Amino acid sequence: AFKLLYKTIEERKGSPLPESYTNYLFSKGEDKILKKIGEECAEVIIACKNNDKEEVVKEMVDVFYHCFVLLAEKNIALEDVMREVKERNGKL
Amino acid sequence: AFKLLYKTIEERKGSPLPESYTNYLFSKGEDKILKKIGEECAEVIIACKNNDKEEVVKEMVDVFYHCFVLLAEKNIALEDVMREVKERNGKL
Amino acid sequence: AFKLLYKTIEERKGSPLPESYTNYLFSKGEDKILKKIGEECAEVIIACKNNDKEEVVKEMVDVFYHCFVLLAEKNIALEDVMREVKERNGKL
Amino acid sequence: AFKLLYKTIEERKGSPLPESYTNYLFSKGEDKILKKIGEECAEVIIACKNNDKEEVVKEMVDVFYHCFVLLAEKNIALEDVMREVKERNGKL
Repeated sequence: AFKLLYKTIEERKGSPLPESYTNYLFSKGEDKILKKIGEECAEVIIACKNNDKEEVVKEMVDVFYHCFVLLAEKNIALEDVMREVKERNGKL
Repeated sequence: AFKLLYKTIEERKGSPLPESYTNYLFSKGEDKILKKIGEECAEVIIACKNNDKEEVVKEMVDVFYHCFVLLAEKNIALEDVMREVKERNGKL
Repeated sequence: AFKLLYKTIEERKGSPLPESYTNYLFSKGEDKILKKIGEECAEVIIACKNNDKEEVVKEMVDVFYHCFVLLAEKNIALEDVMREVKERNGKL
Repeated sequence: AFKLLYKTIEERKGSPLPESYTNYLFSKGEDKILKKIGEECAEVIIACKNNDKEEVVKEMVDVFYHCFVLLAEKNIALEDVMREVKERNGKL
């Protein structure tokens, strides 16, 4: 599912649809995506303190979506992230 | 891999090892985890602006790890997150 | 000047003008202001890494403005902050 | 008081005392300070949601202190910030 989301974001980078939010992000670039990540992270904290589980899930996925858009924008392969996740898993 | 990481974090919540970082987080609770997420998010922004890909990957995975620890702490099932990811995928 | 800014924000809390941004913040409440602070903090980081001094100043003042709005909203006296600043000054 | 804090931080940049936290920040540089600002910002959010006024004040001043350290580090004059605060005041 995470791989599916990443692939979809990658497909938008090659076949741009100005109407789409992902393309809007790619056009505005790195700084726009980073601002979104910071904003979304604050939203996760606020949602968590409000004990709103549905909102925590929406905002956390929002953070993940923007992180993936950022990866694609900086040309960082998803597998590099997955390797790190596996390495981190082993440590634990 | 993401599921593997989550399961491992869940296993630590039931079988505590005070020596482990994950248990340290569960003992300090919600507020400690949230602070980590905010700090890590800032580190992702800084790393991205420094154009340090390796660091972006480490910090992003760091953000994901703490988000998963937070899910376990708030008793939010991983599948709830995955459902949201799939729904988000469909929209795109 | 910081005191002037705070006083002005306080005056808006008592004499609401729906057209104003400050009143918009008070009406939406705590969670809206906090989201703004997180977003603005991310903008400060981004601006600083871009080496854009003018932007750093605008965003930093933005952070300060929202922190003062937050103080007024939570009914925290400015002098309490100033006492802390002075105490911090002495430590240094 | 804010000017006093800034002046004190400036004095530390010229007469370094490795034992001091301010000099520790200047030595580690921009990225360390920015990380602190992000972390502190999260702490302000968490403290505010906890309704802990004393903590909100400590963390907010912490954010201000690190912003001033950042100004000194980037060689941004305090009056530039004050000009912006006054301009912002007039707009209101």
